[PDB]
Amino acid sequence: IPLIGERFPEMEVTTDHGVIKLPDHYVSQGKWFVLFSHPADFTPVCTTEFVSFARRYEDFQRLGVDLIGLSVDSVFSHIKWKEWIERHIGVRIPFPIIADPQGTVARRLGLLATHTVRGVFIVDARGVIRTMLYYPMELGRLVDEILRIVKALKLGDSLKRAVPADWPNNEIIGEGLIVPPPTTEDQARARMESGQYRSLDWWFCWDTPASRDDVEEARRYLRRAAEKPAKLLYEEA
Amino acid sequence: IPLIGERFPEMEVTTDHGVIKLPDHYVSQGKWFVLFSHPADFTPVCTTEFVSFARRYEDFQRLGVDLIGLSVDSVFSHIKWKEWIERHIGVRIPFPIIADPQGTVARRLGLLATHTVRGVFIVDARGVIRTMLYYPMELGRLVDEILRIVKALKLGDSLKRAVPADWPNNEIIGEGLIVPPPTTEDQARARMESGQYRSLDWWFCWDTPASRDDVEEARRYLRRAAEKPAKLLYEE
Amino acid sequence: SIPLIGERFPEMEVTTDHGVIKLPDHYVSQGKWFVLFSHPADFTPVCTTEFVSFARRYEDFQRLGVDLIGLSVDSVFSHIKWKEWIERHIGVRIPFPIIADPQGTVARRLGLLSATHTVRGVFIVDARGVIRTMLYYPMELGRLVDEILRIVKALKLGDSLKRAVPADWPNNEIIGEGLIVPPPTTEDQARARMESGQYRSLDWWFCWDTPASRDDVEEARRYLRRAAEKPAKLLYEE
Amino acid sequence: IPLIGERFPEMEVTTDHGVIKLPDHYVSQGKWFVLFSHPADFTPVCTTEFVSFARRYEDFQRLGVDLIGLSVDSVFSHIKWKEWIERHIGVRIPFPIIADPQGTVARRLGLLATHTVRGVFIVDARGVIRTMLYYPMELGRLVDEILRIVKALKLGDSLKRAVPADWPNNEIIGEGLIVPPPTTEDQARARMESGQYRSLDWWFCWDTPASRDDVEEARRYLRRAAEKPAKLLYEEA
Amino acid sequence: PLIGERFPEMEVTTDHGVIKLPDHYVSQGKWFVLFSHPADFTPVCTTEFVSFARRYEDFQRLGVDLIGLSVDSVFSHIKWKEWIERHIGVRIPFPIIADPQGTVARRLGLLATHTVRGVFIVDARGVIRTMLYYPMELGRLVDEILRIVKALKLGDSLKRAVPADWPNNEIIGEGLIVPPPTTEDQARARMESGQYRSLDWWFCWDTPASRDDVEEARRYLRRAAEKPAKLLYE
Amino acid sequence: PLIGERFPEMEVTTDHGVIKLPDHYVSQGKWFVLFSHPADFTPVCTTEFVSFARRYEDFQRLGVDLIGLSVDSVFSHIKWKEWIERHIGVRIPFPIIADPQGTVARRLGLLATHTVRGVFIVDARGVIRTMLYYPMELGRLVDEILRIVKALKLGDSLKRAVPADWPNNEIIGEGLIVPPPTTEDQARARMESGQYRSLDWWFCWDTPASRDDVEEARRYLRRAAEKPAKLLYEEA
Amino acid sequence: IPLIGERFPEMEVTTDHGVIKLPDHYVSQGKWFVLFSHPADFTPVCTTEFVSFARRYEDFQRLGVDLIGLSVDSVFSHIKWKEWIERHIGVRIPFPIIADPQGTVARRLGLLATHTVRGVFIVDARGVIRTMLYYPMELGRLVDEILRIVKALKLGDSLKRAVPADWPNNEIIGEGLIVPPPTTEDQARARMESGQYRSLDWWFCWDTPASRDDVEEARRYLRRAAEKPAKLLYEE
Amino acid sequence: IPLIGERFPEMEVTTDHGVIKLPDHYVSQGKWFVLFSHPADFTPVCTTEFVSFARRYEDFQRLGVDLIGLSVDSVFSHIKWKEWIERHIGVRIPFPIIADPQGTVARRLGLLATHTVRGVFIVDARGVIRTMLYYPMELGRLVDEILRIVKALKLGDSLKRAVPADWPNNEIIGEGLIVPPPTTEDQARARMESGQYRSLDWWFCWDTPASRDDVEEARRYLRRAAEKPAKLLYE
Repeated sequence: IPLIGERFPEMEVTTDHGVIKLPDHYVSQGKWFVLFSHPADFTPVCTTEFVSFARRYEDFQRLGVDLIGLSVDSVFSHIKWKEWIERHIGVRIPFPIIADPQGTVARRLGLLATHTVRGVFIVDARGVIRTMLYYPMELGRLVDEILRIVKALKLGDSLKRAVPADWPNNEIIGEGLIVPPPTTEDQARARMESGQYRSLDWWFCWDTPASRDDVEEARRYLRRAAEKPAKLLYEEA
Repeated sequence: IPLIGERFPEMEVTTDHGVIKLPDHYVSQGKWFVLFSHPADFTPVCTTEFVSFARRYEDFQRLGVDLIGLSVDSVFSHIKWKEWIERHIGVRIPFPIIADPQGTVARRLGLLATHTVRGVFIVDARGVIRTMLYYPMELGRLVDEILRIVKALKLGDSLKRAVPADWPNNEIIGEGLIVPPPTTEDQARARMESGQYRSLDWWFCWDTPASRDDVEEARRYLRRAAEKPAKLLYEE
Repeated sequence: SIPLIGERFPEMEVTTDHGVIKLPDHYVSQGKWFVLFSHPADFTPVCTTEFVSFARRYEDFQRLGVDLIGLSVDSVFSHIKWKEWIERHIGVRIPFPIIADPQGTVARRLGLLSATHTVRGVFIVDARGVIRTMLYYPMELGRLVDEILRIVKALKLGDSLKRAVPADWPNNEIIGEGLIVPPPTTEDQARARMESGQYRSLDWWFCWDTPASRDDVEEARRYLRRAAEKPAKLLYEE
Repeated sequence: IPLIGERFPEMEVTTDHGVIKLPDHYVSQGKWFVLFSHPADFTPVCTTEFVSFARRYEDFQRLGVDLIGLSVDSVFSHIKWKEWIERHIGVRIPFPIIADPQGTVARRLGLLATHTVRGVFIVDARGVIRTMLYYPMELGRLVDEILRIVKALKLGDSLKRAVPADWPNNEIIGEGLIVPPPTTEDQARARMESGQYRSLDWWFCWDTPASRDDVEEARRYLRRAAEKPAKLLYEEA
Repeated sequence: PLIGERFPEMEVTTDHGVIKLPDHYVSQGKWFVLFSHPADFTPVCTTEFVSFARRYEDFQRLGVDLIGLSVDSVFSHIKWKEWIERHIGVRIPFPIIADPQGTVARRLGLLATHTVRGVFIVDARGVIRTMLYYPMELGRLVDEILRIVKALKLGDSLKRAVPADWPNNEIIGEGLIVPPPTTEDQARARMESGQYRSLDWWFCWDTPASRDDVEEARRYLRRAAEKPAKLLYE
Repeated sequence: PLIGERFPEMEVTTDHGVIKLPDHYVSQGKWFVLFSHPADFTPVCTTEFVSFARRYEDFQRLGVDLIGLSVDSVFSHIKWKEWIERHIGVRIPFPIIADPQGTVARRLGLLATHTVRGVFIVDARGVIRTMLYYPMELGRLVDEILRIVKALKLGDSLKRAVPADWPNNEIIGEGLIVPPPTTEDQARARMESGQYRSLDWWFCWDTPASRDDVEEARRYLRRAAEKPAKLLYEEA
Repeated sequence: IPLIGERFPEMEVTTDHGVIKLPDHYVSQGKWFVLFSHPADFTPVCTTEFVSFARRYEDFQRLGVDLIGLSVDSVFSHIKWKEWIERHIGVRIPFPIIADPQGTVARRLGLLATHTVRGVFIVDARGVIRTMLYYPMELGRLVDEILRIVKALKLGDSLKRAVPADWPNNEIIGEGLIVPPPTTEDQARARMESGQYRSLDWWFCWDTPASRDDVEEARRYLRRAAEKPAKLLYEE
Repeated sequence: IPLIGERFPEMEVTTDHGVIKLPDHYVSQGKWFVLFSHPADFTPVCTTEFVSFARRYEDFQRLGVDLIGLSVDSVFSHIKWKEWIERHIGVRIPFPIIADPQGTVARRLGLLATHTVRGVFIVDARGVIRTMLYYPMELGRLVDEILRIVKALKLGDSLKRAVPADWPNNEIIGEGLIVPPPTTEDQARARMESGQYRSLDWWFCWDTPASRDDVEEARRYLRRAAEKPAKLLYE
């Protein structure tokens, strides 16, 4: 229920790494964070998602994005779940998980049976909610799309650009990035008279200010999403 | 604000194709629908998303999914915006757009300046909200993921399975699909004794019930999302 | 719940296709009157004809110290496209701002609003920010913009001459271009006005004189003459 | 306060012609009516308006439009006021005036002080409010424009047309009348392919269905509004 | 507003100008009689206006001002007075409150407008001393209003209550009543003093009013009872 | 309660017994004058009782009953009347409402009890026709109450309004006023008829009251103006 | 409604002796008072009670107790009723009576037709209500018992003793007075070990601290109550 | 707080004789009842009152009146207190006592520390409260006056008479009883013209309708109140 563009609600949460204040803990560090929610511990979809996030941990870290889970179970159950994953899948889960018995945090976030406790909130270093994704409990997230979202948002912010559908493979403008549109007649006229940008109309101007490395990084996330793993973690268990 | 698993709010809406009742109009046809929202007409990120949906229109059709937009502007503005897209980009937008001046519909869906009018609701043929995505106005959606979502939910429904992260490329079980977990000790016991499924624990059993066609179809959506276009519409 | 004549125009910040402004302050600060005229939606035919009429009369409104501001329940982007269309297809540039009111927040504050058909009020506002006249022509009926010019002309003339203005002025059937002395409100004032012999009168409460200049009177008549005359060359043909 | 498109509020009112129910009294007769309001009796702007309306009574009658005044004073004051007008101006006022002391009717109509009791309501034969005009106490109405309004609305209703600004002298389409715009894509396309109307775009189509007589009549109201009267009634007095 | 209560503070518009009640009169040391009417150009009200106007000097003599109230505009009020002066030959000298909307009548608890008929007699402290409510179909007896104010003033200055029908009371004539004792000791001390004529300790009286005051009050009644020599309509 | 309103329905206890107002009088075709008093054994009220008693036959002749109200008990009421008969020599023939608690005074808007002084003149339909509020320090003019009831009955019977100071009005004398026209057509028809003496269409009158009824009203006023030959205190 | 041990409600009241504040008028004099209530003036049971109180006035005076009546009728009625009593029974009523028209005081005291206006309130010199008696309108009080109550309460107060049933003629302990019982175990033990009192148990200790004068005065009230009068006041 | 003339509040109560409904339990027997209240058990003034009532119990019975106590303590305590009284004073307490822990019943009767729980309610066989006495915890009741009250109320009801102050020893009319006064002028006049009654005024008429036995019984209560017991129960 908190909307995109609103500050992440101020709250003290208990995690299996300790007690922290959101969004402050991350804002303090100049870090974005992705909070992802789960109905219960020892559940199979959420376990696959934990492992996906863990395998992408360095990619998130390189981008300056921390990860934090939320599940409606106790801190003790959380730690045992993480032990199970390291033992059986052989993947250590590096990020904290919020213990939310009573569902207090889930309720504060508008996510609450606990089946609906599934929201993902992507929060910037100013503490502002930038994107929210609600995949249901029967459907695993596509974690590489979360990396593409954070990368694209960060480029947008730093370049003062909006990002087209399917970027950096947009069908109209490709890796192009959109100039936020003029909001007055004089501004629109001036933009057109400048001949500064490629343009379809005064409200649809664009350029290509992203570096080749930034474009290639975002593309790599999508390529990874489309690629079948050569070896499956079930196999070497 | 209407949550996953709740019925889509009953409402009569005016579109540039006419007046329709939601979710009834689609439910009565046995169709899913994807409703996608926009702050205003003649805006660039939204235009790019209209074009992406339009180009994938046949793929949604193939799955029995209809598409409907929502923008906080009049039906006259909606028709003009679509004419512009067809004339200047050369892509006809085939789907209806809800005319929501006053923001009544946006407000009813909890989406509401109109910057927050951005939700996507994926609604099944029983009229139930199954997934919702809220990409902000400055960030275009990844329309191929929306196809993967519908394809995976339909398969899950059909096969009585949950779908793992990143399916059909999951790093643990690949294209495997998860058996919904036991909720009693006896049920957990009997499942482990049956030897019916590959398993990591009693709560993590899986199998491979999806056809090659269905798996390759879902992976194709992702492959397309990852491919650099051979030619750009702005050039053409 | 509409604001009435004599009430101050409700305070509000609004987004126009010329930028964000505060009403009535933006105009009060400039010593200008404004005419705010409302529309159910962009790309609509009656409204387009009214925009073009206002635009044609822009110099006339300016000469009276009156600014023009439209209001339509659509976005700023839609507004700019609509104005582009009018300039391209009718060959008339629309010079005035139009408030972008998606959500209908402004229309609602003005008491003009489920469908937006009722979003049609005209508010004539003086340089103190006070609503002086309101006209509510429906969606299916275009305004007579020359009458809006007559209204503002007459109101300013009455303000400055301390006079009321008769029906059909400057062509009133009783007193012609005469203007009415605001009536006495006491017996002593009524008797003194009658004893002074200073005004043409029909009773103590109906006294009048002719203080308007020949040029002010002719300007008012000119508006009505223009309203009555068949256009020389239509814009659709030329 | 009651908006365009709404039914004129049901009310019993006392006039100097007797007690009547609105809008029923007129709806029953298949007549439109113009209700026009006044702060007080024996007031000079209102007296000029009564005389203007009376001089145009035959024009309103020909159109099937009745006239009814409203003023915040008693029925006795109303009758004495009309006597004064007939005697001193030499014009009999033929229409009823609602006696509204206490301002009960003016309040019901959102007009109410008393300076603000100045609303004009133009109401059709179905009892629906079609136009409202609010000229202040210090500014006389243009009665010929009220005639143009009723003529234009009746034509629009009968020809199923919208009426452009300044009709029948619109600067774009002259005496042309507007086809109500298409509200769907298919309707807009069908209209364009049909070649049935003159048009500048799918949403701006027009034709010339008005009779020469009807156009000439509306023009006649405007010509009269514009013309300097040949003789003043103050002189005739 | 009941007897003994201050007259509600209000600013009112009259055909003489805007004034504050009761202050306008209080500040002059004047009593006032406020009299209410449903509408202008009505016949019973017209006869009342003429009766008050003809008695104007008598109210002046007593330091009482007059003020009308009618549910009609100031313009109608002025026309109505003009008509009376022209057709009856009597000038109406007192102000009339213009009460369109009936705001003033409502304030006084008087409010169709048929009920707008209250008379309020207000003393120089601004206190409501008497109220009369004759209906629209029945003209007041204006000489009785004079008797009321004269009697109230005499009662005030002499510290006396006034018997029924004074100065022609059937028990004590022009006698005035001593306000009764409220304690046993006071009642005993009064009976022992022998100061007053009395029928019981609670009914003592004397004759403190001057001949002029008595004859003035009786004159009002004599005038009420007298058939007019000439009629104004003639 | 305002003039023109029905007298409030109530059961009251009087020193003649319990009765329902206004029904007790309505059912007899009687008007009634209810006159109120702060307390028993009070001198102004005693003078008014005697005045009313002396005029009892005049009221009875008009078909008008009398009823007092005082904030004291029925026992006190009977003792007060005994004192009046013994010491003034005048028997009080009318009932007095016993109103301890002041319940009736309160219902009538009359309430220390100094303010309990209202006179209500009520017609045979149970409607309040006139109200007079003389304060406790000022005795009423009872002959004016007779004039009021006589004039109201005449007006009712003759369908006429009554001018100020009737039957000695200074404009029209014993003339009675025709209720004025309320439409233009009616005012015109009235003036065209030439049926009435007239100053204007809204001021028409005639002389339909009998010599007897005019003489009766004039004698009430002559009596008011006349000094009694002998005073009851002198008697005594 | 105000309970024993609670302060007598603060109020200004009008009596036939003047306006006073209660309980302050008596408190400020160091006087107890007995306030006795009546439905109305000129009533027979209340008259018999006024006479009984007036006959015992000196006995109340001896104890420093003032008397004050209350009746729902005006001061004027009260003075007339008192005059009637002195004239017809030959007994002057020396005490004030509160005039309570409209029953304000009676309602404030929780007493309030007016038949229930019958409370007796015995109030001490600190303005505290010490006893309340509610004999109905149809039953006269036993005034000598009221004397016994005040005497016994004052004795109890001055001797720090409770007073047994029927004192000074109690069937267990006669003119004995009761020691307030112990409220702790140690205090109860200490009392038994001291052997200071006659006792039946630790909670029932008594002694004889009243003087012969106090005892015989209390018994005299009862003897008076039981004695047939030698002469009836009716007979002269 | 329930007023004279009002029905005794309907309630179920637990007594040391069992659970009963008031006032129905007594109404159903055609009985008046006297309910008398106490702050606590094992209290000296209340003990003295219980004993006085017990000694007078047959006098109450003969008037068709029953007795019921109320004390803020449990039934067990009630039974123990009554045992103590029989053992140490030698008087059996025959009447029920209401166990009112929590003070629900006292609170319903507007009597409620529990010092204020001292009300006496005299209730007739219609269940109507006829008299209420509020002697404080430090002052025992005069129980013979309670008998006089019931005797006089029953005579009044039966004879249609009001009872003067101090009856049957009233100083104006002695054992006379008062005719309820006229409430109209005509009735007052009729009564005086009849010459039927001894009279001081129309509102003060009386006669002597009570039997010798009833008068002597009432005077016996007052004489017993006045008389010092020849032997004390402490002795």
